[PDB]
Amino acid sequence: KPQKKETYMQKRAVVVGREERKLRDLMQKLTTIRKEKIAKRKAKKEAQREKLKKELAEIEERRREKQKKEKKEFWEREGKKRK
RNA sequence: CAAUCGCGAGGGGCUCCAAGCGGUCGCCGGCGAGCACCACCCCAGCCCCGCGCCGCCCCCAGCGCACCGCGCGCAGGGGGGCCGGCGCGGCAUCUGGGAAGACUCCUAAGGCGCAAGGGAAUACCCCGUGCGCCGGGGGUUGGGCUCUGUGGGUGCUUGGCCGCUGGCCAGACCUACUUCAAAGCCACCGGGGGUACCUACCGGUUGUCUCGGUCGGGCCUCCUCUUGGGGCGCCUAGGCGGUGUCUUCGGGUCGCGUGCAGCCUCCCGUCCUCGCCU
RNA sequence: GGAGUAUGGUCGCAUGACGGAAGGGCACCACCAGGGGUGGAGCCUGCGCGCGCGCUACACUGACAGAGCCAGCGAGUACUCCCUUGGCCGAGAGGCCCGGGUAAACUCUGUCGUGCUGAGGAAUCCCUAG
RNA sequence: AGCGACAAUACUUCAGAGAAUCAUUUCUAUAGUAGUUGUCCUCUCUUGUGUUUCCUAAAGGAGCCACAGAUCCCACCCGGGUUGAUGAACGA
Repeated sequence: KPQKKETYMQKRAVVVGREERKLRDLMQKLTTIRKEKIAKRKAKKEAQREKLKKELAEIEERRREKQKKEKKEFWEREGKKRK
């Protein structure tokens, strides 16, 4: 729950001035630009990953057609030459 | 309360009425409290007294208005009546407030504080967890929690020990004596499966050499694990804490300009939302 | 080459039946006790002017006015009833501002006093503890 | 409709090579390869295992009476204390 009563440890603290205030503000603004930065970079690595697995799926379809044509022509060959 | 007595607003011609209000004698009336209406101090107020300002009224004291007049609009000198208010200073008392004595008052048998938790009339307030502080009650030359030890008890009471019909609790003696091995049965390994070697059992074979067989076992194999399960993590919608901008308004501020208009760096709060923390 | 499994064309074929008695059991399509409808008026969906069914209206249980006091289901960046006389900002299209059309109940306490301000024929139908 | 063919057209399915190591309480068939020893002294990291304990975090007490001991706490008193007790992050 949110606390509506300012406790003593909140009524006790040190109000901090301009130098450390601006060190806090600069440090926050850097951290937000880092978070949006890595959100972009991993969005684009995810997209390129999806293209990679897509075309790997198509090339394994063609590998399956090599399997079926090769085994079918085989059992033509020995399938005829056993009789 | 009971007997009694007085005055007299207010109204009407020394008299009349009355709202009211008091006194005296009895109270085999009842209630309440007794230093203290005091001590110490502070803040005011009533009154009386001091000294100086104003507020007002004075008298002399000059221009314009009527050169057929007073007085008037006003500039203000110096003193006066020193009249009252106000200001300041005491003021033996009286009045009120606060403080106040530790017998007193100290809100009650309970209260207070700090820190957390929950709810709001969201400035205030309210309710009952952890730490403390006092109090009431009770209270025999100390008390209390906790832990540990020993003895008895938690089933009806007949001795300690031995080579026990006897002996010993200080022990003693130590090694004999012998005619005749044995009756059988039974005897817990998880399931399926393999069988070369060992073993078991069955049937043998020659002369103690081998062979064949069998719901046993040794040995081997694959199940007797991988769960309608639990724990600990990861991930994450989100919440909270710390915290930072953005909008909006109100203040505050360094400074510039013309110190108008404004510009203008910085600070605080509100509104508003978004954000970030190994 | 085999095996299937499909797909689409081509061809041939023509021991019974019916009752009666008496005895059991059950029923708001029965008796019994009651309660509720619908059917009088109006609006109406439906079904075939008619039959209904839902809803509205009609008083003692009134009307007015205060005070008090109670629910449970309900959460998709979702939800607004109209259509406008005007005016703003509008070169133009729109957005604006101003006018027109968490309960009922219940409790308790006080003011008026039946005052077109009248509860529905025959019938047939339903209903037995939250 | 229903069977039979009677051919076509699709789909699906019907092999597995090479090399090495492992294993027979020596030797998996290979001589093309560590590894025939009861070493001495320390330190560090690390897998398990027993017991005891605490937490996650509760639960249940083989229970009674007597006597005794101990740590701790409170009370009293003593000692040092506003000529400074206690708390409390150091520049010479």
